[PDB]
Amino acid sequence: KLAQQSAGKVLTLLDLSEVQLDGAATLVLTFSIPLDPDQDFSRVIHVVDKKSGKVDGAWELSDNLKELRLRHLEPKRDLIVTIGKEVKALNNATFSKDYEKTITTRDIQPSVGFASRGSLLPGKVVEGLPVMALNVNNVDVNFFRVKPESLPAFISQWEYRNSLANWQSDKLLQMADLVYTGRFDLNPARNTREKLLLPLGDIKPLQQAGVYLAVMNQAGRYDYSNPATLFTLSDIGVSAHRYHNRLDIFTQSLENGAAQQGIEVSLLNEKGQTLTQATSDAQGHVQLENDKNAALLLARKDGQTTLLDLKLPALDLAEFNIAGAPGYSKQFFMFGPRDLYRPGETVILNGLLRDADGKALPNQPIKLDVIKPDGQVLRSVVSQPENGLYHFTWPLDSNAATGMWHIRANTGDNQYRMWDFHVEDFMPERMALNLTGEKTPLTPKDEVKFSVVGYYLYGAPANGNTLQGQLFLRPLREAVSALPGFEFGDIAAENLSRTLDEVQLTLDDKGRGEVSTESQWKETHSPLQVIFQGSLLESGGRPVTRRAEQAIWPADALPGIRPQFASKSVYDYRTDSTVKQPIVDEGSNAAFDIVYSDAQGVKKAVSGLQVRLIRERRDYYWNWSEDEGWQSQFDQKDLIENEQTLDLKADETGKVSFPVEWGAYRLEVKAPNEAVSSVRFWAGYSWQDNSDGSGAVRPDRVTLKLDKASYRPGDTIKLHIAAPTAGKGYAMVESSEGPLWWQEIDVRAQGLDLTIPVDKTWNRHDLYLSTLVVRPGDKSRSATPKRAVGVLHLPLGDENRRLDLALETPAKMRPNQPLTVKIKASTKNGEKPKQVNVLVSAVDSGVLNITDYVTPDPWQAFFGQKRYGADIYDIYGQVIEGQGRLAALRFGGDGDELKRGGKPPVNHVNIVVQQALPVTLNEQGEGSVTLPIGDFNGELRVMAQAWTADDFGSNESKVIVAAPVIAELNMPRFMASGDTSRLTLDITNLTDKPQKLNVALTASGLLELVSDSPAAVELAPGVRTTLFIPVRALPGYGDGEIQATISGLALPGETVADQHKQWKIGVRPAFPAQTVNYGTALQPGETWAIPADGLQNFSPVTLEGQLLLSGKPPLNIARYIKELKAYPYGCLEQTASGLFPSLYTNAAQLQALGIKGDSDEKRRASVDIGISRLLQMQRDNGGFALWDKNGDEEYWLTAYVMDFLVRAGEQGYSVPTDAINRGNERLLRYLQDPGMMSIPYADNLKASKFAVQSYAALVLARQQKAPLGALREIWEHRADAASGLPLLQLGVALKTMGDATRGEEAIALALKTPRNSDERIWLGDYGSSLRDNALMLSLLEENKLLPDEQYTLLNTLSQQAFGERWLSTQESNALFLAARTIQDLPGKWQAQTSFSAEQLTGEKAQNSNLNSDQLVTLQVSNSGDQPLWLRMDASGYPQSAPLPANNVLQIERHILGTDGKSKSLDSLRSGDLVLVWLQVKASNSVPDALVVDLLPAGLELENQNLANGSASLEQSGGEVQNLLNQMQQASIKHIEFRDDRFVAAVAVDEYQPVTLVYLARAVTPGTYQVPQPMVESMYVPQWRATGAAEDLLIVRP
Repeated sequence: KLAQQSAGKVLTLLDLSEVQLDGAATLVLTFSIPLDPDQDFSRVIHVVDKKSGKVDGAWELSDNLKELRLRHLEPKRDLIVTIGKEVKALNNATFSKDYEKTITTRDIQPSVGFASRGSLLPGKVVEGLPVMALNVNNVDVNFFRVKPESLPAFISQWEYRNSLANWQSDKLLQMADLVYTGRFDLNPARNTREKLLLPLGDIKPLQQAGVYLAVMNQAGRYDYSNPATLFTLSDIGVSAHRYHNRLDIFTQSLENGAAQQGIEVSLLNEKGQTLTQATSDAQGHVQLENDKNAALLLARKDGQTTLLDLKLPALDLAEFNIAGAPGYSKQFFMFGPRDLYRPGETVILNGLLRDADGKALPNQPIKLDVIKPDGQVLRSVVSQPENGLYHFTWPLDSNAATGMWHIRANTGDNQYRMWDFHVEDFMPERMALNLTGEKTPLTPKDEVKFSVVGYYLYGAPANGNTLQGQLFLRPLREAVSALPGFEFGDIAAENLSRTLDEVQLTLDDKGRGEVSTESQWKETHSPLQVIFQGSLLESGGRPVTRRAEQAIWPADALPGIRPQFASKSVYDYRTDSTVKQPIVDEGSNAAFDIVYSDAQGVKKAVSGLQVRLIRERRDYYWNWSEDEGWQSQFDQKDLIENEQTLDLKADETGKVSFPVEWGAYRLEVKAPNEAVSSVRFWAGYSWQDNSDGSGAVRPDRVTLKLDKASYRPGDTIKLHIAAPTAGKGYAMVESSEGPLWWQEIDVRAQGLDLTIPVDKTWNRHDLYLSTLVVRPGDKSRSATPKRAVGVLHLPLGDENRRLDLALETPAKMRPNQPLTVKIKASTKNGEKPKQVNVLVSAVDSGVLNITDYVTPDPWQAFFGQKRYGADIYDIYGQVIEGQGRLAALRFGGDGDELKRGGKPPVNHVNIVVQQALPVTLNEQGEGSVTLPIGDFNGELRVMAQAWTADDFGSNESKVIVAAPVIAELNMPRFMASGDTSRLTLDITNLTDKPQKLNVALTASGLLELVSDSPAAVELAPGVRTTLFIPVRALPGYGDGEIQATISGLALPGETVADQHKQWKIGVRPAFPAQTVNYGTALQPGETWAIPADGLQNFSPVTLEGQLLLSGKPPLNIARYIKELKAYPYGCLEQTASGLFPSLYTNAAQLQALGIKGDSDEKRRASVDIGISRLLQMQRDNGGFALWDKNGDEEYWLTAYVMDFLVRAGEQGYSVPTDAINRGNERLLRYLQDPGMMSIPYADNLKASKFAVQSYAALVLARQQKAPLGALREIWEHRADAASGLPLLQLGVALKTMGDATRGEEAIALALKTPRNSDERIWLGDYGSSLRDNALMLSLLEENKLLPDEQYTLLNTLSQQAFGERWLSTQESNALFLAARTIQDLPGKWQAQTSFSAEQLTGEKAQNSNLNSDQLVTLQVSNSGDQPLWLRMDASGYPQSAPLPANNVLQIERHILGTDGKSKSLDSLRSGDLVLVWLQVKASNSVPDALVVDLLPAGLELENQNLANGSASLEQSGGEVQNLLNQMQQASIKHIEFRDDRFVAAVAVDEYQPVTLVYLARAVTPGTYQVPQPMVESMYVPQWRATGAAEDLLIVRP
């Protein structure tokens, strides 16, 4: 037998060692060859203990006969093993001599303990209590019964403490009580572990229901692995599950699991009150309509009782696939072009409401709300369905916070439909980078290589710059662009996709670098590519990412396969993303196109091609694990099905047709040069994904199976129950509104196949099969779970409902050309696409890739799987854990670092996106859509949704776009007037042939070329060049632009127009605009004339003026309008004050003043976006803040914004109710609780609180929401007022509420209490005597109060208003309302102006515009018989810098080096870093100070806040560090880093001068004017300063 194989082999004792065979220690002798069984081993192999003598026990040969054994060794005993010479092997081999081994047995101490630390699953006393034992004759045990009142705590304490074996403690024992104790005798086999079972049936207390805790006494030398254990023991039980407002109890006897009738079930709450009660039916079911606050169930029958804690968590179902949408009711589809966005971008959204079955429903409004990341609403709108398609479209504010924005929707079911969409800004690049590869594909033997070239845009090499990147290897299935749809390479090939190495290198002085890697695929039979995702890091660490593919062809020509059959968009939950994959009907032939094309795309002749049709197969099998648990493993196997020998000819496309059975398939073809190419395709709709258990059996429970992948109401289901063990229970199709099937008893043995007839009325996708069974085993042999549950989704959505959309777009297209998209809806058998609607759109792939955005699928949106509608609960043993469902991963979240870096200084990035209006397909289902693509270079993803009534569809297709030639100008973001700049026009030739370009440069607007346009420009392929374009900015504010028209190109076989690019940039004058404001009343015969010296400074090109004339004193509303409009900064008060003129003016009224402006629709839209801008500033408490939502509340400004919002609501503009409500609550808080307010900068707190209370009283009184008692209490403290304005507002507030007497007293007192003239006294009301007189004037005229005083107040206000040189936005607004009050005041007048021959005349005030020529010689005489008031407001930009000056405020600027030494502005090199040092002082406190420092052009701001200490370098100290420390002490209210200026709101202290610091970098070479540093109080304009500055700044290359 075995002796033959062992023949000729010498016998040898290979080993002698103790091993733990079974539970026993065992001596083992391992011989080299098998032994003879017949021999008496006791005669030949002695074993003698040194003390106790010869050891008992016969030897036991191994089945392999090479291992002798001796069980039940004594612990820690010395042993002498004498092996005899005469021992015989099966081949009659024998030892040459006797051997004497010695061995000391391991010191194995006796052990005893419970088999487990415990479990919550109920058992029976007959089952006994398991106990592992080893060499232990006894074990004392102390039983305990936990107090039910302490039960919830004890078990909780049992949960986190059970990790260690000795979890028992006195604190735990005190919550329990002793019931029995005593020693249990044991007789395990000697030196052998055994699972003994402690009897429990003679213990009387154990007969009673309850949880129990056994605790072994640890006396003696015995080891104790598990001293304590827990076990529940109870009788009657209940099982149930709820569906929102409904629940279905199932009572049953625990002895058999059979359903019991007549049990009474009460619904107790947390208070224990009985909300309801019901008796079980014959099937034991007890339906009840309980919603939330369900707590306890109380079953009772024949004295038996059982409670169920509903408050306990529902049984975990993570192992089950219960995931899905929660829209069981009406389904509002919400979809858009992209989930990613930028601040200032126009978010777009589309909606499609449908029923649960996806059927059409009558049109209804839907309330959309735009939530912010803080959770506060931004805006709310009542969306409407035009032609059955909802379409939101709103513009994000530039200042809007970055984060996870979402737009909730309300269909009226009060279940909001969240729609998350990313909103993040991006920093502009500042370094060019290039990663050139090879055009011709590499051989597999060839080393991969890439050339890197990076350089600064301002004109320097990236010397020493870090370059970090990654190298990826990917299959090149689409190696031939000339033959789209064809696939190349073996799909069956393994390791075609893996990371190579992490590139990281330093560029040389030239900035050049190389990236090379050795080939690791020399034996490849398939095309491959090595992507190089490099990144050129800045000194600040910001990287310029770039990619560079490199084709790798195994041979000069390769086989290529195409699938003619359409790829239907099968859904997959594995990626939560519908995607089209190739497929074909079972039993049908599969066509395929075959080619032998090269890289050029021309087809080469070939013969002997090996076209095989491999048939893929898979076999699932479950597998338990420790670190992984149970898993759904599967084995794959390939089997050849058929073979063919194709012989392609030159310029020919072969067409094979292989018949197909079912399941996964793979068609391969092998070229003679060992090239291989293959394409997988599935014969069934039941597509399988990786790590997806399409058909496998999980341990225990019920692995339900369906005979069909999908079902219809006319279809009959046949579920296959397969419980591990026999047990009664139930099965049913549960739904969100409740179960379909009710009772359904089941008694599985080793599997059962019940038939399920689906009803026709089931128009829902939320249906879910469910099963339960329980084993009544008297003795729990091999453990085995008692309860078992099986949930499975039931498919129902028909395939026919899907539309076969078929987009047709070119694979490639030129930039600035209109892409065409052909639509073709269809369906099998039907082929009747009636009135189909399609919504074509296109988005850049580089935007969608950041979030891996999926094309929306309406079919999945409606017919897709819904989430489980029930919540399981039962007293049976708790589910293990299930470890949770498997989860996908990418690379985590993004967009956090930019927040750390601060807000970007207005990026110029171009986000390509398009969405054409929805179109109706014709009778053939054919359609077309033309999208006008702009100047863009990259892949462009096209997407298209389609819909009718119940039919739905979706499709997508890539469209590459590439320009023949690249042309990128590099210019400063802005240019000051008179500045010169050296532009650099980059030009790249990516074409394979040289070009002779002709660049006709041109300029327009406030810009002018210095040099003549360049002549011919030769350009070799792959070569970039840089034209130099000197330029100069024309004087005055406005826009400038540079056009370029490259000509030539000369592309064979393709006519094309010459390139046309344009570059527009702003032109802001280096100095602030100056104004003159004359005004006087003329007696008849008198003549006024403008002083000659008043216009000497203004440049004629920028100068402009206005001349008002009236028979009564006037106000120049046009000036207030122009000033409110001209203000740039976005703080709240300035925003509202700038919003009022838009609110009360109209295009006719505006044109009448001679002012030019936007159309009324655009104006109202500006009012809307402005209201959103105001809502952006709102605090969470409903208050408002001056600069940011996180800032301190501004009460008076809160009432101000409340006033503008209310009056805007009076104008019909929409505002959210929640904001007005919270703000009214804030004003009411201002009225009822004055003392909570905090106004630290106020000198007179009582006057401030009185002003806030009064203005809030007015804003509330206008809404009729102000209580009379609060107004009276405020009236009691009338003395507190420091101005008459609050008294007047309080008087209107009193008179409005019917307290006419106190209100009349207040209005009377208000005109008799002038505001203090001392500007130093800060009230915090943002007011002045001018603003107060104007606002009081408007308040008087609006309520028709005291007409006699209105005239004197008007004459005074008119006398004081015109003469001011500077005005706060608040004063400009109050003067605007005051002028609006008097715009139609009668007053005849005549005049004889110098600019007109005809006499002027008017029944009312008139404002004629004037040019500078009219202004220089202006002269107005009063030809009338009555006095003639006149005003003259001119403005313009000075030709030269005004002399530096100061009033209260003081400021000075000091340019510095990075090392902190002084640095002259002249002879500044390009790319130089500089540290600007602003310094501010004041003779008085200036809480509302604003520091403005306009940048000279050629200097560009670094977007870093030095106050936070962030900087390009921290290594420097001394001169720089103390400055940063001083900036740290500054009370900065706000800061900004605009392209043209540095801004910093601050609260200057008289004894603590401010020290502002900021980085800047020279970029573009040229001469530049240098703006003077400026600082000014925002509401006390007279307090202001402008310091000295150098005349020029000469940047150099």
